[PDB]
Amino acid sequence: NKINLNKPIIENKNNVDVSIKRYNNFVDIARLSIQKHFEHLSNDQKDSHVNNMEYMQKFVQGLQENRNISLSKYQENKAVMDLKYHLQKVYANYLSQEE
Ligand SMILES: CCCCCCCCCCCCCCCCCCCC(=O)O[C@H](COC(=O)CCCCCCCCCCCCCC)COP(=O)(O)OCCN
Repeated sequence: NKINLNKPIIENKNNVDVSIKRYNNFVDIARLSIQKHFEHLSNDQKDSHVNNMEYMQKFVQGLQENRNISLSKYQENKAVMDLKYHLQKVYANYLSQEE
């Protein structure tokens, strides 16, 4: 139940959405999961990852396989955007910690 950042990114070819309830709950889980990964990163790493798109994609893709849920392409891109917003806030809190 861990994620491998060494797997390359694959095109999501599913165009059948999961329900909003499943999508939101998934995003909740993806949020905390990448938060824990990001918080364990070193200082210089969290600087290069906060806005790293490929990093969030690899996370959304891994999490889909592991949780055996298949988002649609559109849902996967929306989930990545969401993880971005979340990471920015995690990072904000970390920076003010450091202060
Ligand atoms: C496609 C685009 C989609 C984008 C969607 C946007 C949707 C908005 C996002 C949902 C809104 C929730 C946002 C909460 C703020 C997040 C920023 C804090 C994240 C964070 O790192 O806090 C960790 C704990 O989490 C926490 O529990 C702290 C959270 C702070 C909550 C802020 C208080 C607000 C009051 C709540 C009212 C409810 C509002 C009703 C909607 C602390 O880090 P750590 O504990 O892991 O460890 C390190 C400590 N040493």
